Amino acid sequence: MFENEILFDNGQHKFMFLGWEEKEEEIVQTNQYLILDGNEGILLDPGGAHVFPRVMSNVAEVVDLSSIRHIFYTHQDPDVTSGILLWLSICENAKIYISSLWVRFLPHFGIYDQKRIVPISDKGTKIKLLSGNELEILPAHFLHSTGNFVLYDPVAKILFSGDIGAAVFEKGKRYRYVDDFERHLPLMEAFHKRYMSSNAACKKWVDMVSKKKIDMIAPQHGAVFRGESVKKFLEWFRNLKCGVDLIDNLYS
Amino acid sequence: MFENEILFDNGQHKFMFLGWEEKEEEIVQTNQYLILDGNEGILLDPGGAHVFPRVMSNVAEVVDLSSIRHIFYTHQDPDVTSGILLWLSICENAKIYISSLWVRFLPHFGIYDQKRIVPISDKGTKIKLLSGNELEILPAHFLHSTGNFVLYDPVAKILFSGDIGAAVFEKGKRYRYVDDFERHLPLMEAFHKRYMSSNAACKKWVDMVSKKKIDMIAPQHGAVFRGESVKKFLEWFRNLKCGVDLIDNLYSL
Ligand SMILES: [Zn+2]
Ligand SMILES: [Zn+2]
Ligand SMILES: [Zn+2]
Ligand SMILES: [Zn+2]
Repeated sequence: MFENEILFDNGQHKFMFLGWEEKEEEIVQTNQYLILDGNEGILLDPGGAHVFPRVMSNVAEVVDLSSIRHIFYTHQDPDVTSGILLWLSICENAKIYISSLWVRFLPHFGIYDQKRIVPISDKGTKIKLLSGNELEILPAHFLHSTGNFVLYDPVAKILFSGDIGAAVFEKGKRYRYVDDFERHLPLMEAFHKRYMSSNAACKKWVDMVSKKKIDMIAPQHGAVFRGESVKKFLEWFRNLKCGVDLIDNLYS
Repeated sequence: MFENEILFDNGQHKFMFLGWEEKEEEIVQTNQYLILDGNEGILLDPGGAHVFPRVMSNVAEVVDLSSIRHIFYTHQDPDVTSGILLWLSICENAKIYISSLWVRFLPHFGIYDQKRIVPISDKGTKIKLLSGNELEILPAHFLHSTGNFVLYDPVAKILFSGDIGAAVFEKGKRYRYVDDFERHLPLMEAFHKRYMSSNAACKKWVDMVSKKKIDMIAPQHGAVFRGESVKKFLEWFRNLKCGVDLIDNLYSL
């Protein structure tokens, strides 16, 4: 498997889980997403330079690249942003949304028209689509990056969670969707305990995002949460001891 | 005139503050450092792709590029790592040291020989140099990056502090050294309160590095701390409320 897959479709609006490399390579596994709304496209963490040819081809078989009007970057990491020059070049109509904390860091990649970058203030923002639909950019700071956002699609009822919900797959055992949360949890525990900053940051985020109607959680790594695994993930994450909570394993 | 400057020199060992661009651009300002020990060089956060030509020429005017044996990356951010492919190609004998948290993230920049990367475990490590001198890689996690290190040079008594100690200069008002700490603090406060993760991490880090003899703190952004400003910085940082301490101000009520 691992072709482009449709997470949500109501005719006017689609949320797509883009395809994967067919064979495991020596690189951290990543997920990219495409939202289509009328005639305009939105890319979610379309990713690094090395995967760019593959992701670009996944996108191009679904939509003309000139119809990508918005590109959302959750944070600054290489698995998210390092293809930025390539995306700016091939998607001539795309605006890029990233935390204000990182807008002056992206020019380190190379030269581009910096007016195509929209800073996101800490408390979040909304992307206004031409059809009148909206995408909500919600704060998710320190999970893990100090400047970090998630994106909630209120039409699809899908939360794109970035690094939150990541899973590290066992060799040869990748899978796209979470059914049994308890058998999935072993793939998530180490990543979250080490990368996420503290229970205070996790609890704050869960309290905020739980106000939304979330049918699926789509992370930037690992497998997409469906069904009851959504609420079970939010419950587990809210109580997680992580990061500086466990500081005695990180210092001295 | 922001040319290469020597922070420490004892003949056998030098610690250099590489030069700056003459014209300011719309980009976060960065510092690069070069350690020379005998005939081998160590680069500290040599930086992104856009600044690579300038940093490379600053290094090449001081030492052979084939003498760079070690390149240290404090963390993953683009102002630190996005020149990795260029540095790997022009410093053919260099190994790259970075947190194990990022070792599998770096291949997203592009293809390179992954045997050239040395993972740094969370507790840190030492670079053993051919002379018998050492450089100490010390943990600095969550200040700001979750996988983040500083480097202490016990010969020079210089702490390369990464993003810790960063200052955001007012445009056209760059300067290389901290004289008056209380007059430098306005350039540092916003960055530290927002990017650094919590006082718990800051206090742990200050307690740890304060056991070392630190004459100068050299940050990856801003100005180098000398004299009493080093001590004032450490005490200020140890008590700083930052990051998730202020998380209720980063979310709407
Ligand atoms: Zn990340
Ligand atoms: Zn990621
Ligand atoms: Zn940084
Ligand atoms: Zn930096």
